Amino acid sequence: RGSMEEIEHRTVEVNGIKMHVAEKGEGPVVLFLHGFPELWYSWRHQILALSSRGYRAVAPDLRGYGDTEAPESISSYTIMHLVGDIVALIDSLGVGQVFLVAHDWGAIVGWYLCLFRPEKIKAYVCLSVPFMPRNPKVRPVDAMRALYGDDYYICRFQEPGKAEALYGSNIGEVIKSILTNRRPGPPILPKEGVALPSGSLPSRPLPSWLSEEDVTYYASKFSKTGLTGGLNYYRNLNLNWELTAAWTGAKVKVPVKFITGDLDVVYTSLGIKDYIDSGAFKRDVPYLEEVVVQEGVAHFNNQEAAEDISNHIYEFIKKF
Amino acid sequence: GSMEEIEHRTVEVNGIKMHVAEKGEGPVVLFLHGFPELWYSWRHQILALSSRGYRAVAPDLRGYGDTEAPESISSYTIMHLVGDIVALIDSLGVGQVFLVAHDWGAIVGWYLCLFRPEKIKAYVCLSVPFMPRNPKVRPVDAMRALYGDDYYICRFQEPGKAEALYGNIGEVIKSILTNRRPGPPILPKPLPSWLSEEDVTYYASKFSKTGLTGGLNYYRNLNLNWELTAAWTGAKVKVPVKFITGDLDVVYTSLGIKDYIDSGAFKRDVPYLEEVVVQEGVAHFNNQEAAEDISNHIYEFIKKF
Repeated sequence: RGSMEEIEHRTVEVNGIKMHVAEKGEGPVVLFLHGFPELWYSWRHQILALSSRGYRAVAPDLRGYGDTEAPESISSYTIMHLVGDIVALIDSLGVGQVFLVAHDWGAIVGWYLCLFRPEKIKAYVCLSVPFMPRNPKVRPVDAMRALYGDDYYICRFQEPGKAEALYGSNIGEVIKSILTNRRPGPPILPKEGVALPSGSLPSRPLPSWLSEEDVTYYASKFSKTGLTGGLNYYRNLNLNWELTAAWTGAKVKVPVKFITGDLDVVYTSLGIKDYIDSGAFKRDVPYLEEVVVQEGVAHFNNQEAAEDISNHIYEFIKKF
Repeated sequence: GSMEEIEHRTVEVNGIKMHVAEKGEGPVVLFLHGFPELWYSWRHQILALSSRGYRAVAPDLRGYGDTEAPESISSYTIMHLVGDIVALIDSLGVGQVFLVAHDWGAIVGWYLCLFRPEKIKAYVCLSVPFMPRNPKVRPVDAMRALYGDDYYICRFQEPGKAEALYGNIGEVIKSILTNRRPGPPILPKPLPSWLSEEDVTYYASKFSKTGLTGGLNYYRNLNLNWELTAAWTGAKVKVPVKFITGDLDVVYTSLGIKDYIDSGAFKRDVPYLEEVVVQEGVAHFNNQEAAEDISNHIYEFIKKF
């Protein structure tokens, strides 16, 4: 395959914001949507690999991240804004459809993209976060609070400023510890006013899949932006719930290949594995192919199991 | 076949209590009224369609009549409104419905068709055609630029102001319902054959209870709706549609609308649009003013399905 230097970088105005797009290759578009707290850069291995197989790999920094515009208001980060961006981006590519690959928050954008404009998506490779049907009886954050308590990370992510302070008080080290984390189960912070267990321990050494140059690149971007843009996605969960009422009991009709590590925080959170194995996932996503569970892999599977992920993507999309 | 034979009930949909009026048995024909109307605006179609073997269902929309009116302006975005109607359809226990709508109800209807087309067999749309999202400019910003600050929708924006202005609510409704003036309704600052004082009194009784705030709140979300519906820029409606308008309708006579229809642009965005029906000498409230013809127009279309 190629080098990082052969990847093209550019800016496009989409849905009223300037978006950074990285891309390489010619052929059918494969569009990659990163998660939190990541960047287009999280897809580096897949960009090289898929372009080498005759596809046009496209990976933007999402709204609020990296070199993409970060609107000042929290309310500009609802699911409607996010999918709007990606729809505008797809239309800017001059193609009728794309193959879609996404991870974490990017996969949530990807699910609603598949619901809102399915004709734009030929097939979807979804990493980490499966479809989550809307629960009209309770708001999502409320439910998390009732199930995991006030210290569940997403609950603590809600108040403006706090999670930012909790982390940054060295963004390189903060990104590194987030990326190298392998603790399964729901992330439950200590009570407010108590130190994160992290700060008492030395920074853990890098795993094989993540280099210092990688950590340096991540840090260069987040040193400028901070985490606010990314955190604002979580801050719109309850509003998103109001805004998506029309998709209660909706089904995704795009073909999907779902892939997760078995140590993924998401997979090992209450309900998710049961949701998958009970057949509920398949009910909601009738053209879901056989689910892939990656032995001994944690949350950041596009990076940790980069080669296997590039392979799984190609083997799926070449079918269409 | 008698107003009193029409069933009334309350159903919990999308977190609000919704008053629902219905008659007949058979395939559902769901009716969505506009501003400043009620379930009552479909009275003649309800009787007519039930008399033809369909189950006619007509709610008061969010903010109207006997339906709950949430207090927060932000509870009236297009996402809430379609949310309500999707939940309503789900509560009926049938798979698909025939949809008929008018004015703001037609706008709800259009986005319903975009959001959940699988729930709509066919759509009979009155007065308001599909409007493709304009990414260059927000809708109220565009109205102010085109028509200035006294354009009615611009005046509706500031909370309380229109309410105070319209503050005898039945006379107010009477003047809106009988209006036939042409062109951009700009604000300052006898009854037609088809409308009776009886009808006026019903409307006046409900709006004396509710006020106009609920319905005006739909307009106060036009700009936010625009921000929230960017994912549907260039989207196409995949439901069969019959569009019907009176030729004196302010929408039909407004800038670019007749062109949108005649150029074939409407047909481009709604590829299964049938023959547009233009009713001569009919103004905005074509469901009431041409009750019989509208009823027959609905019957003849939905029987094809």
